Amino acid sequence: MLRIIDTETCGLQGGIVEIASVDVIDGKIVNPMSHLVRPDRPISPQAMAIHRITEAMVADKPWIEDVIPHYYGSEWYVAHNASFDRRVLPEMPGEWICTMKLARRLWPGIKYSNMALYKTRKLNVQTPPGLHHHRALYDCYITAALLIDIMNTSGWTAEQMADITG
Amino acid sequence: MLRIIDTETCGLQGGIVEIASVDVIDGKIVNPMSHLVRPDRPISPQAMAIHRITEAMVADKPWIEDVIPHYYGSEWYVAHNASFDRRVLPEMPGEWICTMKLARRLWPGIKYSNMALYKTRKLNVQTPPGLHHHRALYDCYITAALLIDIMNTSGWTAEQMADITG
DNA sequence: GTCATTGTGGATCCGAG
DNA sequence: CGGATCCACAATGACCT
Ligand code: NA
Ligand code: NA
Ligand code: NA
Ligand code: NA
Repeated sequence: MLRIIDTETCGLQGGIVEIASVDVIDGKIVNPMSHLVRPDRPISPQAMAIHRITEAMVADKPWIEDVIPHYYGSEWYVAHNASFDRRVLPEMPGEWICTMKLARRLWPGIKYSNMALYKTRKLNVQTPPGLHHHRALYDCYITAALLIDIMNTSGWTAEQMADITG
Repeated sequence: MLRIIDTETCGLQGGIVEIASVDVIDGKIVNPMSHLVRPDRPISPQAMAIHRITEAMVADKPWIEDVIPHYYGSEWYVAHNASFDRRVLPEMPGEWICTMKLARRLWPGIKYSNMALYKTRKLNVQTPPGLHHHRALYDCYITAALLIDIMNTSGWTAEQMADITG
């Protein structure tokens, strides 16, 4: 089981306004989870233009510390550019896999943003209702679909993928 | 017809103690020739350990200029590291070909001494008894074998081989 | 001195919100 | 920011006796 994680933030230095995950088990996506989160700092307008989470949407929400333990319980955490989520999140109990590194290694010279990959790989995942690109749970479904594609294409195991991730 | 030339010397600066040649015609080695030569300087102990030619062996022999015209009569002069032989010999009336440059171009990262190439390429020619490796005529057979093998592998013409050489 | 191989500083572009 | 990826180069060595 691989747990795909995504985090929307106040900006590139961090502060968490949303987190979400799905699990990939036997080529299927299951066990969706998301929380809006009260950040440790103001949301920047540049970040707010991307994820469209306003201060009022998160004003009364739990802190990241309060919410992060619900995401414990996996050996493998997967993120698109996992470097980023690993930095901005509290320490996680597992090992990280980066689908960005994987994509670049599997298709040399491919464009390697999350949505560019999804578009070029012609993926089709059923996304959850009432969300959009750059809402955490939505992007989890994109990245999970990407990870499933990577695994079928390559035949890489969780271990090989962690090794490639470095 | 290509003429393989080898020289034994007093050391890396020159001084000629032996010269030898064979011709390669239609993939056959013919017309062996060799002269012991009186050098224009002392034979270094380092050189003597390689070729085993002594002062007493060369004391009454002709100078290199006396002997060198016997090796006229070819359009092509082949040597392994031809730069060396060209530097230490008087001027020759043809174009030079280096089997060492050719081998490195053909088989990069291979060890590229005369006898390493001969071994790695699994070559076998009739060699002349009475001599040993590092006598001039002996090493001529080794180099001629290498040349023939370079020619079959590569399909390069004499002119092309001379162009690669410089 | 040539040349395949090894190494490096630097410039540049990239992902993540 | 934390990385890749080229790129313009220098250094290494073998090679020849
Ligand atoms: Na993300
Ligand atoms: Na996202
Ligand atoms: Na020689
Ligand atoms: Na020799």
